[PDB]
Amino acid sequence: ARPCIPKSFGYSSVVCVCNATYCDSFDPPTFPALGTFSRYESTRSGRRMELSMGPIQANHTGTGLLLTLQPEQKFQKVKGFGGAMTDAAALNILALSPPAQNLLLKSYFSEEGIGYNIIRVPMASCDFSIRTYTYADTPDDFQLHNFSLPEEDTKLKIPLIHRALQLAQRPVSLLASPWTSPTWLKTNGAVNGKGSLKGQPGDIYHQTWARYFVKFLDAYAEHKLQFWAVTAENEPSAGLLSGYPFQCLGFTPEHQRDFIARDLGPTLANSTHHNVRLLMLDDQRLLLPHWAKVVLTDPEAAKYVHGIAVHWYLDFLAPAKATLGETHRLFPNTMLFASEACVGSKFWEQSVRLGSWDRGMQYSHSIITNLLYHVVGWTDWNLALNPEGGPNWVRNFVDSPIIVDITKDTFYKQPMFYHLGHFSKFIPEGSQRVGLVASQKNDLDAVALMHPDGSAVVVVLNRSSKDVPLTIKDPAVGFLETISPGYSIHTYLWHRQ
Amino acid sequence: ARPCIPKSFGYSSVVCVCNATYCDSFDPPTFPALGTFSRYESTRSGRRMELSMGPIQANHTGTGLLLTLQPEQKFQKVKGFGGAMTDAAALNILALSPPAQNLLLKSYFSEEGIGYNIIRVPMASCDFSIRTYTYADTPDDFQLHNFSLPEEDTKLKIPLIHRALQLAQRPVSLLASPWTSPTWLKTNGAVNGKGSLKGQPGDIYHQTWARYFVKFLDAYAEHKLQFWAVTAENEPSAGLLSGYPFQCLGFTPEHQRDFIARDLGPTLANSTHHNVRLLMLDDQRLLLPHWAKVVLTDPEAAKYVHGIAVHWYLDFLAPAKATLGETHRLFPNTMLFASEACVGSKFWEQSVRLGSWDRGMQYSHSIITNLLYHVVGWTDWNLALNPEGGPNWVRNFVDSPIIVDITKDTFYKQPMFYHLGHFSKFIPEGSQRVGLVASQKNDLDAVALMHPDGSAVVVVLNRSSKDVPLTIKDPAVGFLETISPGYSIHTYLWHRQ
Amino acid sequence: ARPCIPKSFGYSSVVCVCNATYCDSFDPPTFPALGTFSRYESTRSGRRMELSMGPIQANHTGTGLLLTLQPEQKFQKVKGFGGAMTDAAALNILALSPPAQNLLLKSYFSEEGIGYNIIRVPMASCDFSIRTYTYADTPDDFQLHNFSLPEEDTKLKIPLIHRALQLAQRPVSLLASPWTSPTWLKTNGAVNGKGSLKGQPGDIYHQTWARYFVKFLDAYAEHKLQFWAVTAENEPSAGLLSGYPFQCLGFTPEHQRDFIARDLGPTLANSTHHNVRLLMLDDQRLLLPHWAKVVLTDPEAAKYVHGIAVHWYLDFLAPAKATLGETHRLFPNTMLFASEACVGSKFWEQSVRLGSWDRGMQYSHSIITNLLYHVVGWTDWNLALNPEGGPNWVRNFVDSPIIVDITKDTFYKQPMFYHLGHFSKFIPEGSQRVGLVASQKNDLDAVALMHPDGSAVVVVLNRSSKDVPLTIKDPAVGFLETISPGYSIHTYLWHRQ
Amino acid sequence: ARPCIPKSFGYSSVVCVCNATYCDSFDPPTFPALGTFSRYESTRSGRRMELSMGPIQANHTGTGLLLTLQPEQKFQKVKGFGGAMTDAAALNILALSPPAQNLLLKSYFSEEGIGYNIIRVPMASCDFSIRTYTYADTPDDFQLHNFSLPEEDTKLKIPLIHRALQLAQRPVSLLASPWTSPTWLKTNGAVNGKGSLKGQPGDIYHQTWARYFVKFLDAYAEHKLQFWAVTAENEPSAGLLSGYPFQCLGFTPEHQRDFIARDLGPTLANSTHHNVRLLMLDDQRLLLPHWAKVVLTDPEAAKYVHGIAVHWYLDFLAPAKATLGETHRLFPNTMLFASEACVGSKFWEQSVRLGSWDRGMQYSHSIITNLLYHVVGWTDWNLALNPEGGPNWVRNFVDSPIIVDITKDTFYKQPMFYHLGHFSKFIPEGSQRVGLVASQKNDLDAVALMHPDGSAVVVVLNRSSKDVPLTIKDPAVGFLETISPGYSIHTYLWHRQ
Ligand SMILES: *[C@@H]1O[C@H](CO)[C@@H](O)[C@H](O)[C@H]1NC(C)=O
Ligand SMILES: *[C@@H]1O[C@H](CO)[C@@H](O)[C@H](O)[C@H]1NC(C)=O
Ligand SMILES: *[C@@H]1O[C@H](CO)[C@@H](O)[C@H](O)[C@H]1NC(C)=O
Ligand SMILES: *[C@@H]1O[C@H](CO)[C@@H](O)[C@H](O)[C@H]1NC(C)=O
Repeated sequence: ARPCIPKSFGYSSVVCVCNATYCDSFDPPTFPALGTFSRYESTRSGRRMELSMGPIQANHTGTGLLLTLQPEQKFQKVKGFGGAMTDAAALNILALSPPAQNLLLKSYFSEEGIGYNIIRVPMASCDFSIRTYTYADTPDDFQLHNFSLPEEDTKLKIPLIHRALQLAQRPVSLLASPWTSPTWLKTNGAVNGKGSLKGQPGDIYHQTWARYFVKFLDAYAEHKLQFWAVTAENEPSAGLLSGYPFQCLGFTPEHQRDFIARDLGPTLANSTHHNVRLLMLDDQRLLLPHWAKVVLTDPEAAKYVHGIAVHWYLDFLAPAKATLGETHRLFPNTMLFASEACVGSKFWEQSVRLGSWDRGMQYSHSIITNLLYHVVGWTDWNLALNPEGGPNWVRNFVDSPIIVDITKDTFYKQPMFYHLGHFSKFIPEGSQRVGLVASQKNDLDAVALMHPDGSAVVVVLNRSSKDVPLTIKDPAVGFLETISPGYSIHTYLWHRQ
Repeated sequence: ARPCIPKSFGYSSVVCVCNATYCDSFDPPTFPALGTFSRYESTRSGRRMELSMGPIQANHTGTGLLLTLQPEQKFQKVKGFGGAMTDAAALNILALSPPAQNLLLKSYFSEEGIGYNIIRVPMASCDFSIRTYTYADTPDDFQLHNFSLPEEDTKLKIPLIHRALQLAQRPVSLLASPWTSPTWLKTNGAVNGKGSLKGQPGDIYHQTWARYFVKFLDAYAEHKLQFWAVTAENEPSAGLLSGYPFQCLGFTPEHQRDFIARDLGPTLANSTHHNVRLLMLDDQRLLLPHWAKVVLTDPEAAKYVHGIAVHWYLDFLAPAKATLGETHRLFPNTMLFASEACVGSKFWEQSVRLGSWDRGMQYSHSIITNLLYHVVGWTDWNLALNPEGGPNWVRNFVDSPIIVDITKDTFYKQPMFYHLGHFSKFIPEGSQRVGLVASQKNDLDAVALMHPDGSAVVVVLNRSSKDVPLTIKDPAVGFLETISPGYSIHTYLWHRQ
Repeated sequence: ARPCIPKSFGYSSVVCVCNATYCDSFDPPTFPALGTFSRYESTRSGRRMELSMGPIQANHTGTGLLLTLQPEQKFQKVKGFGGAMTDAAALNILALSPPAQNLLLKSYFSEEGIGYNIIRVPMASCDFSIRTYTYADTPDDFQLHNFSLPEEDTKLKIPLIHRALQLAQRPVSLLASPWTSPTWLKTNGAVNGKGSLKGQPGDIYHQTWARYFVKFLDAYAEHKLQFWAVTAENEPSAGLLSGYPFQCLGFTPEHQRDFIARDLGPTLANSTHHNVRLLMLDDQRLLLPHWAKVVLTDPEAAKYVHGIAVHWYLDFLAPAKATLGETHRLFPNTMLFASEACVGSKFWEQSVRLGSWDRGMQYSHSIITNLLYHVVGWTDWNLALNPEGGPNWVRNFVDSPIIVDITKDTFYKQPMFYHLGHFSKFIPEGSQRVGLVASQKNDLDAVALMHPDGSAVVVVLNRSSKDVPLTIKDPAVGFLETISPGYSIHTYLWHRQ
Repeated sequence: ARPCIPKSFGYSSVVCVCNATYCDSFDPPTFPALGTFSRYESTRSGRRMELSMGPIQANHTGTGLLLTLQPEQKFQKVKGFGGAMTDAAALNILALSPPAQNLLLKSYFSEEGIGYNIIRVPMASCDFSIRTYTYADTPDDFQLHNFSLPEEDTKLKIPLIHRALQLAQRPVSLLASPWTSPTWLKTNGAVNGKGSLKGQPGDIYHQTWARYFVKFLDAYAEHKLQFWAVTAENEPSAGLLSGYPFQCLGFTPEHQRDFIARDLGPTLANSTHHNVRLLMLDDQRLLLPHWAKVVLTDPEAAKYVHGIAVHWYLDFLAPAKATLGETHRLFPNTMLFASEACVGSKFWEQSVRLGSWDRGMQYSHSIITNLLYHVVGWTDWNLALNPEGGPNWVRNFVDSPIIVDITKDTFYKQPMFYHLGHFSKFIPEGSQRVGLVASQKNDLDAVALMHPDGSAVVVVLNRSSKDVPLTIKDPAVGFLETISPGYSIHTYLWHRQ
């Protein structure tokens, strides 16, 4: 285990500086002895997932805030946590020297880092690309004779993905999403702008597009990568907007329904890759519950949909009950999954603010809200970006948890990285969210889950300046007496056994 | 043989549209009897290298500007003209269907095109690459047992160079230039930023860097490609600026001097590639004559140096006479060559302006000035780019004479292409610049050369809006009465006996 | 009446050009007998509030969509429509020659224009100012003896307001809103950023801030201007955001509640301006119903609150029903008013797009939705801006219905101007929204209101490209057969007896 | 004194943090006792104009670097040092609270700060404005009846200038420069773009423009401000450029000559402001000596020109002797003055790099070069900018020595501020540059001057990483034994008395 090397860039908190020979890391995980609890703490003042242990006590008196575990109120099971291997992310990582590359990948994927188990993979180019390309740019190639993976896949994304999986203990799940089809499949004949697939679901354009998903999976399988899921389209609402500046493909919910029922569903089902799941929407949660109803109340589309993917832009405000809550109500057996999140918009400030505690707080707050409304996973955007928040061919720069400084052969772990890690490190696939009731109103954000083995995990975030004394009660074991300092985040772990 | 198909994109002139089945081209060269001239004319208004013929007459009917050929005043011999096969150019060309690829290469390299006879080849990655790599990225490999060419060379660059040479009637000269060394030879262990070679001339690193040149030449020789020349480093002055964003290797003039004297010269001489020439500088002309004095005043460096390579980018900072003229005067036996003949984009303009007559004029004006100041040859930068000026892993700043639309299997030949061809097509290797005396002050840019066979060539560029009546006198033949239209460029050719 | 003189700037529609001697305008309003209707029509194709008349007859010949007036279903009464006299608007208007100023003011405020009857007036500086100032910048002046109006008020805003009121036949209501207090009343001692009032409700700082409102009203009353209403703070939620770039003053909903209960309410009540109304929130609708619940469920605050002001900017984040509808349901006797009825340029678009039909449609669509969810009035943002969307001391981000070119003594009336006028001109204060039942699902946006005198008004917006045949039934008069052209807005008016 | 409060933003050095109650400052200046020298030192490691004193010794032996004062080799006399009161500068300063504004203005203008005695004042708007305006925007107002100063002058620039002069003990010289004329005086009718004055020198457009200079001066005199000098036009070469993005007015050198001879010269001479001097050029030194020859070899223009104003963009490197030295040689009696300098540019790093030691070094290196080539004064660009390098209406952001953070009511003094102050504080108006010979080639930049009272000043900049032991010999007094630490700058002062 090595501790953070802090560096300030003049914002509210510090980054942790890594290079070819040094990066902060954890010792291997160990469970806390029965009758005791583990606490990991990060603070704006500079603590970074610092470990301590305390006793679980038999008794508690006093009128302080009490959060009581409700182990018999069981909600969703967790799919996992990760981020996106974009062209930008892969280019920045591979521009580091090999030992630094490995310390970066370890940070995210190893048990000695934060245990990511999801990687989102763009199907060809997006805004976080240095050029526009699809896998089938030969005009009118309906048989997809000229489908192929460029160097961006074979030389950047794919070798990094293999390395990530080799470092991970846990099985990693790959999720793919397209931004645009070939331009010759599109009404507007351009990668961006307003335009959808030509023709009507059922037809040659829609069939070719569905077979393009299959060719993609085939090509990745040639390189020994298999996918857990695909989305129907990244942000289908974007292709409905005039002058949309980067790669998109428009679908109304009805077009999405009919494409899935007529084309994508049957095509994937008839392929060797029929086990790959399909997620719909892959867009802002403001489009729910409407989009889910349109798609999922058609049994011919419904039978092909495993889940509903949501995005959020963190610089904007919620509210989750009406969108996430209502969708779960209507379709409780169709998982909700957060497939993309990012910060920076935003407007008076930079795309990358090195050391922003506030941006970290946005991540963990969003993650708790999502977990409180049935969401089974949360996936960050770009795994790594440069200090400008790119590259991005359209200059649509945003922040990332890891910022690579190629000229210095170094990378900075932002507070966002640790805010993410407080969840990803401590909530394996299979974990189930359970009840946690506050004895009184409070300023804390908290969530409780139980590991597949039975043990408990609680994350508590304090976005206020005031320290908050608190007790967590688990009837199986007793009381954890603790304090949540202002501008901190804690994860608590204990056996119930 | 086939005329330009014009298209406007809102700029001052048109591009010529080419695709898989059509591109503008020339008939094989054919020139008239003594007393007749051939004129090729391009105009902002849309003419593109249009041919006409007329008389050279015994009597003088013009009363305006006279330009008199003076074949007895003889200056430099021409090496030739070309452009760079960057990874970006190769990626763009290879994104066309094979028939379109061939029309693109014929446009540049055939006699039915503009007859390039020089190709500059980066040694591994530069900014116009989609990733960072070198030929020996495995560290501590001081004998370079692990030196190898990646796909960029073996799949993209080499095959296209082979195809270029097959199309050219004239022999093509290859010129190589490295941007960065393996980062384990560098002070800063990065591809970019402030950093030079580790240690000092003569040491293990400097000898390893020199051996890399030979390794490069060996590798290319295995692919049946031989080099005319190499430069000592691309823009060595860039690797001295902190945070320099592109691949670089810094050298002060004294470090270049000693590396040449102690390592590169001896190593090259000791190889089977001892015939390959060595050019120094390869940087902005503002660094002259200083850089030339530092290096060429040292006999142990100068015996290994064939010429001085210059870049045009910052030409606006330093006038030709004080730089090019003065260097020639001090070292009249060391040739000057423009190795990156790509001039500076205005800060508020896009990288690519399809159909910009201004950018074309800037090329021809700068070729004329260079010819008037002793320069023997030109390599343009990227032979082709996409409509964004890419791909470039850092940022697009520059235009290119051919722009490829990889969604429409089409490419566009810019005014730059035709301004370049007004020289490259009509000035073969071994042509000699001769005197051309203006009878009075004027605003045209003009230059005269004599082909090896004794025939004359004169280029006349009118950067003004106003038509200029013109007479050209050959004392051996008579008077050519003509008009240089506003915003035009003409190339006149004639037999002298 | 003088017709629109159209000009295109490359966007989907035209602007109307006005200058010192010419501007489009309407005849005095004149309406026909029972059995006849009047129709004003604007189209993307270029029609601008063009008038025609036709029959309402006994026989129903349409077989398509039917919209039936239901005058017995009665909803909210309208306060009115207007825009904001920012420093920027006043600077822009005052840069015209006096005859041009007058045509611009008549365009907005006369019956020969679009009949605005509301002006919102910033209390001191906001982003649309050329400098930061407040009315009491001299520190520790707790009795506000140094409170004064600068030239922005006395030379720019106030004479323009006087001229507006003199031009209007309808009584004009003034609404004031502050952005920041004097920085010495603030926790952070700055005009912007994260900061609130010092101390706690009831103290000297809070009392001084309340007194500032009264001092403002006194000052304006000295210039013979009286206010209809004030808002408690412009965008209180902005001043809780670290680094917020514009003038701001943060209030959580409880702090607003308590400031109103403890200070603002009692101070206004104790003054000679006790009749001026107080509106809460003045912020995004995503903050409702919560904000309304916090403030309005406290009788000590709620007794002082006349209505709830909303901004449209972030409307896309939260549907009308859940915010406006639910707030109405919970607090049906507290009026909803849109105090900054403005959006909100897509992140990749210019602040000003001269002739954008889309931006016009957004205004009319959002007026219609507001009217359908109980909203009683609208103030647009800046009355006029320059072509850069300025002046703004931070950053230009929004368009305006009138754009002034200060170099040509001209102003341009945008499609937004006409989409506003289709409501403002034909819905006087006291008009009541009534039912209008669609016979079948359709894509038009429509709303019916009844004038105080009992005559009918119906606005129909067609946001689609397709013509929609339409009948409108008035049970008292008969059937109006019409067509709503694609990309059109119509206002229909008729007598009902 | 109060010492610097250092803050790092991650760059090579620290900024000094000032706010309403604290700013670093000097004690009143005092003369070093005879037989002693004063030294002020700034270093990248963090020293900021730190004062020490040592002995002047009677001899010296050991052959390290010796700099010998040559007090009888006398060159130019110094006019002064200062910077630009742009709209951007003034809006930033006035957005700080009043006590912080005074500390900022003391930093620059007081003897307890760095002693600026020049302020450059734009005549109306430039790129560092938040809107475009001129003083006479009424079309075809040839009598300039509607000439007036807007708030940018009467409320921001003019009050700050008054306060600057009150703080200064040295007399301050004001310098005015226009960027554009009224658009109706211009061939292109727009504030930016390619365009010059309509008509021909002598005519009404040229006479009105000359009279505009006099009306500007009259209006400033109404406010009790007088000018030392005006320039003929900011950057005349910029208006010759198609698409130039911001305010400009093109003049060829011939046009400038003829405008001065026919219009500006006689008009100023005939006014009450005839004592105001006129500087020509006000543009990049690359335009010299050609522009000087064109203007100054015409006695009808020459009689009106007091000096030549030059600009530099410090991220570029022209040579100086060819430009400055040659112009001095041709026109030794026409002073050379540097009227604007700025850094960044450097696309790949930001406009503002808080704490950049490299950018400070660019300033001091430029000032020494200028002083070594006859230049009598050096004037920075914007006195203060925000952290983005604005406001700038065209987003042409750049760095500034003082960076205002309005949200924190604080300002940061950059290394540039100190590098400038090593000259401005210690080289009063009247100081004459004298000889200083190095005993051996070295990497130091050094310059020697004598104060009006006879005392000596020497600045030494070390841009290398290596400490350099150094002796300075003054025959009147002896030897100063010192060291120039790597990445330092020192000013040495001593009486010779
Ligand atoms: C990498 O970081 C470690 C720990 O801070 C440091 O001691 C070491 O020198 C660094 N290596 C570099 C900068 O090459
Ligand atoms: C290629 O260009 C030629 C000449 O314009 C044209 O006739 C042909 O249709 C083009 N090919 C395609 C597929 O557009
Ligand atoms: C004002 O506009 C009217 C209507 O287009 C036009 O006839 C008149 O010439 C305009 N005035 C000027 C000075 O352009
Ligand atoms: C101003 O600066 C000094 C830092 O040296 C500090 O002691 C003081 O608290 C600061 N004041 C404010 C208001 O931040």
